[PDB]
Amino acid sequence: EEDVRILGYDPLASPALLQVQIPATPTSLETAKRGRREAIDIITGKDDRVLVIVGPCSIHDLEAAQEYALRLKKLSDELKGDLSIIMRAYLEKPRTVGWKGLINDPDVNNTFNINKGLQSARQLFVNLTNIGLPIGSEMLDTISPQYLADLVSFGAIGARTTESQLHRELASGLSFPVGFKNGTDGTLNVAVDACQAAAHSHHFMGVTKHGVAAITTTKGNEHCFVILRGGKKGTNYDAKSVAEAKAQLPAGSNGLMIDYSHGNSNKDFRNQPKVNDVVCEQIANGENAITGVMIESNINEGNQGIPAEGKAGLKYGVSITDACIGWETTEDVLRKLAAAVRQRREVNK
Amino acid sequence: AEEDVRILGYDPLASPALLQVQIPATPTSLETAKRGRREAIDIITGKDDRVLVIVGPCSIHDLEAAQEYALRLKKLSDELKGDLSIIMRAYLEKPRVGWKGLINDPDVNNTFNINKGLQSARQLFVNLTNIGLPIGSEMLDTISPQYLADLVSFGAIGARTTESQLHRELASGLSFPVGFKNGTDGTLNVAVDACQAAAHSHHFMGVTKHGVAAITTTKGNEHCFVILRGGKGTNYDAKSVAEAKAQLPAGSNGLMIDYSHGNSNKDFRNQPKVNDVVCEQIANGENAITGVMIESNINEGNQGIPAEGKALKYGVSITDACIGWETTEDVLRKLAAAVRQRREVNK
Ligand SMILES: [Mn+2]
Repeated sequence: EEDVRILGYDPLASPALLQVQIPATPTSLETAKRGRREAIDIITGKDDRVLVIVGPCSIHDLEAAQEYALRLKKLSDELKGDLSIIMRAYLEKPRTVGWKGLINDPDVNNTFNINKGLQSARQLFVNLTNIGLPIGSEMLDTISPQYLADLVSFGAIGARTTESQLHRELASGLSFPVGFKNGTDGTLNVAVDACQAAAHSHHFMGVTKHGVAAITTTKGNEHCFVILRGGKKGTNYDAKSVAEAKAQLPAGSNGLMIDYSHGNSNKDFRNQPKVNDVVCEQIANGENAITGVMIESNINEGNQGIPAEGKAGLKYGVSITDACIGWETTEDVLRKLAAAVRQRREVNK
Repeated sequence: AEEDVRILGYDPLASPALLQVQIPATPTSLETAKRGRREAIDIITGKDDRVLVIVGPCSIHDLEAAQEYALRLKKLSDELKGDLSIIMRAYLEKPRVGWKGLINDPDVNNTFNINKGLQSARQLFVNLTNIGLPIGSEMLDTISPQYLADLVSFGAIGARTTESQLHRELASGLSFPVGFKNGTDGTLNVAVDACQAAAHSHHFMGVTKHGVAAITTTKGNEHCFVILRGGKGTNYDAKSVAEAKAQLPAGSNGLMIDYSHGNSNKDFRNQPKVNDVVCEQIANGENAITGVMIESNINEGNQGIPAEGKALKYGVSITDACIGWETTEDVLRKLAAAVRQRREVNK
């Protein structure tokens, strides 16, 4: 007696199969490799620029996500001297009611279609990296990465998974930098331990490119950093917290990342520009522990819901999960930030 | 196309179906597992006035010592079966800088041999359930359960994974009761939300009995309860259980109290104390307290692995500290009485 709570198994196209059906262009693969290099240099102290993971809370519209990417691309060219921008192309959010994500519900209609979900996911990632814009995503499980890893330049383990052994081992084998968010209870200890663990070699059970379960063995990831995203103990994007933080980072730690939205906003997306100001000062005055910022942005501000009128009737450019600043304001943030960096170069010059 | 740069390689892995044939479950084993699930379900849902007790080593690393313990616990289980419903602990590992647990380093010599690990794991579970003693284990990943689910009567999601979506969906499809431990920061909200989620139906990617990745769909598990194990302070006191019962939504199952970890704050000798403070609330008529987790062994304390390998002191855990057998015999006879006395207060 088992599976009594298992309604059934549906066939799942393997990674290898998907990687052929939706191939990565030479440009796409190049953009991904570049992003990883830049990201690595910045978090390890080799580059004085600031790593910026900015983009929608979650993509549900490949059309709108492509428009946004173009804009963000044209900008990244201009502020490339001070900011290395990776676009947020998260494929969901850890809901509890609400949507499931571009992979669980690609059609936004409670009609699960994982296979089509993975196709959209992969297609999307290819479309974005194809125009020369690196992308970052959240590492949900130990399988999804196999279908998209080749195109990702940055990966972030959510706040509710940083303590999870399973996600630490997963990070210890990813081919890019992985950011661990601090505990949902404001503490920074668990994220420091995640980075410690991901640095080691692990032996876990995963699936191959051919959809088969196998004993995986990782090398260890040394490009794991901490992301500050607030918590119960209050937001932590300020100098005082940044210092408490630096104080906890062990020997050989990488540069800290500060997520403007989420716990560092207190259910008010209009606080991101505020945080930017505070963080931009620390930077403008020689703070070199602050290496990257995480921004939840979009084409139009705010959030919304999934109307009774199916997907066909959803305000365009507007998130359907966490709320975010709109384009206009995003470019501001990125210009004061671009300055905070250009400045910083002197404080240390 | 840069990939697998941090992947040293993939080793072949015997599938669940394969393992289930190489190490078959006796008719007795399968019966013991089904019984335990029934009893556990009745107790946490309020249909039975007994107390569910998940007691046993912090983690098994010796199948021979684990078998001796099971015999003792079995006999005791017989004497106090009128009050307690005993489910032996069969954890393969502890919250990871030391031994990686039976599945990973089965030979206890820093070598990774997962296939032999799974064989020991499964063989063990069979040996235990084979003498009529139900077992409970921690649900590590979304694969290991496939190799052992058929023999497990109870499952617990650790404190470091209760917030993990992946483990909530996993629980929503297990064939037995799953206990969620409260956050490591003493809060009880995350565990209440885990239970909420596991109750729903989920669509995740898992592996079949044939080692293949497939889109799994769960029914939802309604036998998910909360376990109080302390945190940043403890929480087995009446003031804490009272604040807990608050947080549980209508129709929630009886809480479970862990006498160890955060509730024994840096010492195993703190379990007997926690048993009084819990036995009391039971005799005084507290009905939310449906079960307890006890970390015991054949001999007190823990230890480590010497310059020498698995020969280690006998009957002693090599991870978290345990109480001895005798202490365990008292602790359980005492918890038994508190159960009878609670039987009156309600009458
Ligand atoms: Mn978000």
